[PDB]
Amino acid sequence: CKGKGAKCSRLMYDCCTGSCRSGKC
Repeated sequence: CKGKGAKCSRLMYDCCTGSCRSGKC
């Protein structure tokens, strides 16, 4: 997954807790 402050994506809620903010977990 991705930690809160990771380069997430709008189409990828890769963060462990769906923390993704359209690109920032």
